[PDB]
Amino acid sequence: ATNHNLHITEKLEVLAKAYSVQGDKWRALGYAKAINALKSFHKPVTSYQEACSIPGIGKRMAEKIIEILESGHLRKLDHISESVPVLELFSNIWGAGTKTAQMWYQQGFRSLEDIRSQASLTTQQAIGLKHYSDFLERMPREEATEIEQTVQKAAQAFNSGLLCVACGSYRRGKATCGDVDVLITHPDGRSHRGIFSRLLDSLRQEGFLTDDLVSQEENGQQQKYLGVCRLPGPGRRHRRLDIIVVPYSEFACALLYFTGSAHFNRSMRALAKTKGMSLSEHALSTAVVRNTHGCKVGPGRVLPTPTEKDVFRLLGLPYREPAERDW
DNA sequence: CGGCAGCGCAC
DNA sequence: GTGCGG
DNA sequence: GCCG
Ligand SMILES: C[As](C)(=O)[O-]
Ligand SMILES: [Cl-]
Ligand code: NA
Ligand code: NA
Ligand code: NA
Repeated sequence: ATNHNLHITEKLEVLAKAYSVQGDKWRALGYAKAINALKSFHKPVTSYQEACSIPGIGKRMAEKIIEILESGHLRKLDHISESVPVLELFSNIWGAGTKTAQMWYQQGFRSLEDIRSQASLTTQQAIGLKHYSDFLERMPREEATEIEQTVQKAAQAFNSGLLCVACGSYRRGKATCGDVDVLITHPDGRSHRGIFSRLLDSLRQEGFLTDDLVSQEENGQQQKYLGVCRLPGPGRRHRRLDIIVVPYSEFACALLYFTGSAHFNRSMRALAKTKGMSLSEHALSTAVVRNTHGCKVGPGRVLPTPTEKDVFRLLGLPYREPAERDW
C-alpha cells in the first residue's frame, strides 16, 4: 500500500530516531505508531481534523503533520542535538544502548575508531564492534535459510524427530533478514531436553559458531542462545544467530512470540489484557490473581494452545498469517 | 495521570 | 540494581 | 508520543 504521506513520514522518522537514541523510548514508541498509521493512509492527510480521526494521532502529532504538509518543514528538526548522528553510530553496536552511547560521547569519543581505541567495552560490545559492518547489513533470506539448515542438520543428528523453524522477519517472509532465530522443539513433549548444550558443542566443533553473546539463558523451560555464526566458504559474513529450545506445550506461543514483529506482539498483549488474559513466549494465561493492594499473589492458569491458531481463537481473533504480522 | 510486558543475562 | 536486547 |  503506497504511502501518500512520504514527505511527512520521512521527516517524522528523523525526529523519532532522534528521541530514541536519546533515551525517550516511550515518546519514540508513540511516534512509531503514528508513523505507521500515516504510511498506510488511504490518502494524503489534508486537514488537522482528518489527522486527529486516525487512532494513534493526537493533537500534538497532528500539529506536526499539518506543519509539514503546509510549510514543507519541521522546525523541531532544526533543534535536534548535534550529538544524534554520533549517538546513533555508537548505539549501532550490539550491546550498546543510549546510556552507553551517551557515556562515550561525553568522554569526547566521536568515531567507531575512537571507541575501538580508547573506550571501555563489555564482552558483548567488543564482539558487537568487530562485527559492526556485518551486523549492520541485512542478509538475503536465502542465507538465513542455509543458516537454519545448518542448525537443523546438527540438531537432527541427536534426534531425528526434532522440529526446527526459523522465526523473525524470515518467517514473516521478508526478502532480507537482520538475524536468524531458530526455534527448536519435539512433538513427544520431552525429547527436546538434553539437546541445547550438545547442539552448541557440535556447532562450535564444526566451526559454525564464531562468537557467543550469551552462551545460555534459562527462561522457565526455555533455553536460549544468543551468538554469532558464519557459513563455511570464502566471502561469508558473520551473522547474528539465536537458538531457542522449548518444550512442545509452549511451542505455539514461542512460535508466535519469536515471529513477531515486536509491534504485533505488543498489540496482542494489549488485546489479551482487555479479555482478562496475558500473553508471553510461554503461554496464553488467565490474568494473575492480585490482593487488595493490587499485586500479584498467584499466577494465572495456562490455557493450552497446541498451535498458533489456537491462540488467536482463544483471543477471539481471526488467524493472521506470519506475512501479515508487521503490525 | 499511569501504562505502553516481563524476561534473564553481563556487569 | 541498571543497561540491554529479545 | 498516544490512550483511557
Ligand atoms: C485526549 As486525552 C483523554 O488523552 O488527554
Ligand atoms: Cl502452530
Ligand atoms: Na545497540
Ligand atoms: Na508521560
Ligand atoms: Na525492554
